[PDB]
Amino acid sequence: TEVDPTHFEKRFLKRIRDLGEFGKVELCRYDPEGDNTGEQVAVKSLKPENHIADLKKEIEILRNLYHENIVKYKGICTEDGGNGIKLIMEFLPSGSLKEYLPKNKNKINLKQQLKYAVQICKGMDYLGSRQYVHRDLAARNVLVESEHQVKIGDFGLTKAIETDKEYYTVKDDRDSPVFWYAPECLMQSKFYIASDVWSFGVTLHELLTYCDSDSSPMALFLKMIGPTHGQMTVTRLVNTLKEGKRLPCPPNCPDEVYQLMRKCWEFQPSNRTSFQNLIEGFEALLK
Ligand SMILES: CS(=O)(=O)NCc1nc2cnc3[nH]ccc3c2n1[C@@H]1C[C@H]2CC[C@@H]1C2
Repeated sequence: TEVDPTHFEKRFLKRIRDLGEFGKVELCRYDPEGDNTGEQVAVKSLKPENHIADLKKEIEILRNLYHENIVKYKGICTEDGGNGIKLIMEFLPSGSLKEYLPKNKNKINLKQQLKYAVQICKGMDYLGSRQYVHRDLAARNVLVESEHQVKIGDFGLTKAIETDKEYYTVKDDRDSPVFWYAPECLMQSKFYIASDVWSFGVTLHELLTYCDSDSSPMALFLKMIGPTHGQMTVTRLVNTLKEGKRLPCPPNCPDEVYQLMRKCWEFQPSNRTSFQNLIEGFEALLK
């Protein structure tokens, strides 16, 4: 009778709090000894409110990503009856950039922010080179490993780009993070690697504003276009982008950093900078 270190029994999984939420992520303590000494893990499960194939594809994607800036897969939790699966990941106590940055503003300077930018680009470049589109790159999905290290922590919308194709055609777009989305995603429901570059520029803007809610891309775009357009919000967002309007320069952000951000926001995907170029650009500012 052999031992699988990637197999977690649901009986020993004890919920502590919600980390995020068709899917939900919870902080759990895996306690097979039942004495509260067990390890804390992040557990992704389906909400009953079936998307089992989607979660299984996410698990298979994450199980085969090995990068310092990508959250670690720990294992799976399956029930003997064959009904359902849970994704088990490592837990990062500092949380995402959304929680970490407002709390550590005095500790985190521009140099450390640019190092996080490089790490996000590296994790994203590794993902892209493996023919994947992330589709949900935002600061809330960037986890803090330590003051010196960040990791992409959620892959719920990650899709494989088919061979001999430049993009993924989006069908389900109801819960799209529209304020992080490139015009081709909003207008044609097409997802390219360059669309993840656009989303990175938006995430870079959040990082430079220390994830303050009043300076969020949603709060800023709604001030630009109007906050009471309801079902017309996306069209008014697309027109604004078609006009060449973009998010403004963060306070105390030097122009050279802002210019790299603007290269992520070129209207045409082909005219946008790559993650390789972004990495080179930030590295040139760090030395
Ligand atoms: C509100 S909070 O809970 O303060 N911080 C959020 C958080 N913190 C996380 C810590 N470790 C994690 N391991 C895997 C995910 C994960 C964490 N998450 C979330 C679950 C996934 C969707 C948003 C991120 C990633």
